[PDB]
Amino acid sequence: SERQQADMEMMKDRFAKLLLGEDMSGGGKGVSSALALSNAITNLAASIFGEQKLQPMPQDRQARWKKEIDWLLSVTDHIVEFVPSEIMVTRQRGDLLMNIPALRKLDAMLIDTLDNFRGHNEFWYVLPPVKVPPGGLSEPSRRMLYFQKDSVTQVQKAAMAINAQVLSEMEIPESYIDSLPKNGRASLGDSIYKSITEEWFDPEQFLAMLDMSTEHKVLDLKNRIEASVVIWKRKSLEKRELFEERAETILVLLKQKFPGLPQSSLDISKIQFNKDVGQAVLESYSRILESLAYTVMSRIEDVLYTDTLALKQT
Amino acid sequence: RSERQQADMEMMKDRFAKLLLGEDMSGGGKGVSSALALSNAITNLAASIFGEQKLQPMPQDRQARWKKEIDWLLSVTDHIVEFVPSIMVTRQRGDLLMNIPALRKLDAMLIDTLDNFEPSRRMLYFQKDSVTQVQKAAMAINAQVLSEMEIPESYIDSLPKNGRASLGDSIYKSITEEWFDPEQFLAMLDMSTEHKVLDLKNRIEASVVIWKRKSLEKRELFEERAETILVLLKQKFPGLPQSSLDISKIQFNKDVGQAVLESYSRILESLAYTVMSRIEDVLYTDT
Repeated sequence: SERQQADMEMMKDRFAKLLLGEDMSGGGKGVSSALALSNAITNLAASIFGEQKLQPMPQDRQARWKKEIDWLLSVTDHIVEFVPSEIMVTRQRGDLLMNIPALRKLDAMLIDTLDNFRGHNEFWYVLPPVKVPPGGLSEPSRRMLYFQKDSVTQVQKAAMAINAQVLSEMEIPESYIDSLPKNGRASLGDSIYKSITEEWFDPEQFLAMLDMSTEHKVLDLKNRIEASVVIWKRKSLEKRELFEERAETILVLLKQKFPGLPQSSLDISKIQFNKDVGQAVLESYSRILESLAYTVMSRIEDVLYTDTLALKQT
Repeated sequence: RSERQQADMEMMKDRFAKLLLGEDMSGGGKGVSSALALSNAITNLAASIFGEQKLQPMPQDRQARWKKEIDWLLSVTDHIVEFVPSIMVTRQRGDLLMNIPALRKLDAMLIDTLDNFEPSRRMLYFQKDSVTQVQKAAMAINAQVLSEMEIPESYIDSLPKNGRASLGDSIYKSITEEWFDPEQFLAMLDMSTEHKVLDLKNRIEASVVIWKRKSLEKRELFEERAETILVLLKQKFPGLPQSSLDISKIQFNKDVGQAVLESYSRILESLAYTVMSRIEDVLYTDT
C-alpha cells in the first residue's frame, strides 16, 4: 500500500504540475497545457539520460522512462477527429494516428540499444576523454558497438524527419513576424544574398565559401535563412520561388551536416506559442529521441575512433 | 490487489490526460484554462453522481466513484504552496490549507445523512438540522472564495453608466433613502419568481462594482446597504442560481485553487439544499 500510495502520488505529482502550467503558486501565471507537456517531455529526458559518457541503463531506469513517457503521451489517445465510413466514426487525429506509434517504436529501438551497455564495456573515461585497451577492443565488443551505432543512426534520422515535419505544420507567431527584417536581402546580408541569387547555384559550393567553423556561425546562418524564407513566402515571382527553394535546400543540408545544432529562433518561437497539445507532444518527443540518438551515435563514434588509433598503435 | 491497483492508476491517468485538453478534444487547444476545466469537471461529476436526488442511501458503487474521482480532482490542490516563516517552510496555500479539509468533512456528513435512510419526525428533524449546517457552511466558503476572485474586464465593460441606471429609479430611490431597513426594502418588491430575485441580485451586484470603482460617505453607505441586502437574499433564497458576476468570475478565473474551492463548495451547497428541500416535502406532506 505504501509503495502503492507512493506510485499514485507520483502520477498525481506529474499531472498536477501539468494542470498548474508549472505555476506552483496556484493562480495560473503558468504556461499552456501544450507548453507544459512539451517541457515535461524534455525535462524527463534530461532527468533519465542526463548529459550523456556511455553508461549502463539498468532495468529499473528503463521502467521509469517507459511509464513516465506513457503518462505524458496518454493525452494523445484523447485527441480525436470524426471521419466518414454510412456513419461518422471517431478516430485518432491523422497527424498522431501513425506518428505516435512510429515514435514509440524508435523509442524502443533506442532503449534496446542502450540495454546492450549492461555487458562488459572495455572502454572507460578519465568531454572526458575515452580510452580503450592498449591492443584495442576485442572483436565482439567492436561488432556490438558498430551494430549499436547503426541502430541509433537509424533512430536519429527517422526522428529528425518526424521533428522537422511537425515543426513545418506549426503556426508562426506574430511576435516572430513583427521581428523580421524588411527584406530577404536585409536578413541574409549582401554577400550571402548575392550568392543565393546567383544564376547558377550548388548548395554545397554555397556552404564551402562560408565560415562554418563554430556551432554559433552555423546557427546564425540557419536563422537568417529561415527568416528570409518567411519573408519571401509572405511577399519577380518565378524568382522568389527559386530563392525560397534554394534556401530550403540549404536548410536540408544543414540538418544532415549538423544534426546536433541547437533549435533555431523560429523553432523556439513556434514551440513557445503553440497551443496544440498533439503537436507539442509530437515535436517534443521526436526532438528528445533524435537528440539522444545523436548523442549516443557521437559517443560510440568517439570510442570506435580511439579504437582505430589503438590498432594502429599496436 | 495488483490488477486492482493497475485499473485505478489507468482510470486516473485517463481523467487527468483528458483535462489537459481543456475540453477541446480536437487537440488544437481551442480550449478552456485548466482552472475552468477542473471547475466544470467537479460540477459534471456531481450531476452524474447525484443528479436530481428521493431520500435514500447512495448506492455503494456510486459512493466509491464519488470518493475516488473527488480524491483525484482535489489532489492538484496539494501542490499549491507558498513560503512562510516557522526557518522558512513550504506550506499549502492559506486559502486551501483549512478550507479543503473543511469541505471534505461537509461532503462526508452529506453522504452520512443519506446513509441514515414516528419519532420518524425526530430523526427527520435531526437530518434537516445537520444538512442545514452543511448548506450554510458550504455557502460561506463559496461566498468567501468568490469575493477573492478577480472581476473580468468583460464584466466591467458591460456595466451601466451609474448606480441609478443599474438599479432603476425606484430601487435607487429606496436604497438611497435617508432611513433604511433591508427587510422592508425587500418586502415592497415583487419577489415572486426566481428571475425577479436573480435580476435584483444582478442589479445590486453591478451597483456595488460601479460604486467601488468610482459624496464618498454616501456611496460607502449605499454600498454597505447593498451588501446587507445581498446577505438577506442568500438566506431567504438558498436555492437561487448563480449571479452573472459569479458566472463571469468563474469563466475568467485562471487560479486552480480558487476554481476547485468554488466548484466543490458550490456543489456541496446545492446538494445540501436539495436534501433539505426534499426533507421539507415529507414534513409538509406530513402536515
